[PDB]
Amino acid sequence: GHMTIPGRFMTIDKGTFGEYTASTRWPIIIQNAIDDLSKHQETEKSNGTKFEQGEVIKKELKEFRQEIIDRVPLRPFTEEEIKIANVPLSFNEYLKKHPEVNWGAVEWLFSEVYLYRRVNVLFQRQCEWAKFDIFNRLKQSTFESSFYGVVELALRYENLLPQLREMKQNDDILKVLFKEFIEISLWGNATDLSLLTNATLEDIKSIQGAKARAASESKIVVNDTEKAWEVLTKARADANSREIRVDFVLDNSGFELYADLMLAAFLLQSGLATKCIFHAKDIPYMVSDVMLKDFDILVHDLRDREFFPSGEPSTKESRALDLFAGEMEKFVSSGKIEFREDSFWTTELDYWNLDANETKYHGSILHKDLQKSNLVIFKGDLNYRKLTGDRKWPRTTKWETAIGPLATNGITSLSLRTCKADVQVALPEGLDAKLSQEWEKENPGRGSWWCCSGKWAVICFCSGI
Ligand SMILES: [Mg+2]
Repeated sequence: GHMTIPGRFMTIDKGTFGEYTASTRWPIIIQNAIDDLSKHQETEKSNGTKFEQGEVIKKELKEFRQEIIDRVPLRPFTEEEIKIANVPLSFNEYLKKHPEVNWGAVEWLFSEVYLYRRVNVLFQRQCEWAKFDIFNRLKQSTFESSFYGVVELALRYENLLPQLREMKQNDDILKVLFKEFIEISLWGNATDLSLLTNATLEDIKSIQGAKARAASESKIVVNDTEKAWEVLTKARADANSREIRVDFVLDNSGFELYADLMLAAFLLQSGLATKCIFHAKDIPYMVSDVMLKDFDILVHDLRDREFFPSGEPSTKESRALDLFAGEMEKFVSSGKIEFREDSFWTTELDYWNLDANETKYHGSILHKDLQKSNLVIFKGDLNYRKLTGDRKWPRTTKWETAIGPLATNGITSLSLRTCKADVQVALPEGLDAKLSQEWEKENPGRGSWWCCSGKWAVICFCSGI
């Protein structure tokens, strides 16, 4: 909040995608939760404590949706709620500093995080529902529909595995693979089959492979992939220190999580990493965002021949899915892959609080540990919003400026972000004008929303020094 620090995007900022999100998408998400709760009830006993508790949650969700529609003031969490649902104290502190804010004129970042907190308090109050994930039906459904791409990537892992081992025993072929797995991780479900369909080293190196990468990369308007490459290849070559730690601050479950696992597996098998740590959400959050249990659901899905019908176990497809699931379990057992959750990730705090200054809500604890990482990969749009504080930076703002203390407090970071929100920085001169003018043609009055569409992406690096 300094003189030259821009304000955060607000639900009241006229013509922004945040304004549209709050007035239009949020009541849909809550209504979807009511409907999914109804769908779940179909599959169980129609009376008793669990049933009644769920009817009450549905009523409360209905009223909550209407509160957002009526643009009422955001109420604090009661002491009872804080204790039963383990609500961080940060929310009530925020509301004291922002008295009487209402859904119609409130910071987009805080209110969105608050939304999922209010939803979770309803579930945590109800003992038969305290661990239920109201977004899980959707998470599973979306992943189920990714069958084709899932099998293609599993086949690729299995194919590459001997060559990755030889690489580890020693390449610009390794560089091509690095770009592929980074970009597949970046695009998540949106990954075009053109990238995935090349499942052998030969196909990846081929003209077809090159064209697929060039198509992906033409949409990545800031691309610091080479800087991260630099970091991991130098650490691998460094014979003084052996540990190479890579962290993943995660976004969505399912295919995006699968691709992050695939990137981790690739780094581990090639020697570009020796330990990968995954950071997940501790409550159902932003609809699809990974929780610890979503990893185990993914591994179970991979082996589930009703879920992913890869045919008899003997098929190549079934063998490849089973191999990857087994590799995951193996890496978790040996500690090459480790999953963690933390309440910090589901507070309203932006990542300028990933700093020694943040002594109340774990920011300083996480920061001290992340300093030890060779590379912290932040996935997705929400993490990017928290890196940049979700502020109205000019769209050419230097990346180091937008991330505040993260430019200088010893965390080496890489943001992989599909652009799905108004905030956008580090663009070349003139690019925002160019993309806006093209976008404006089919989206009148909304030219600036090119970076809200998910069609463009950025890959942004900072050494933290
Ligand atoms: Mg997400």
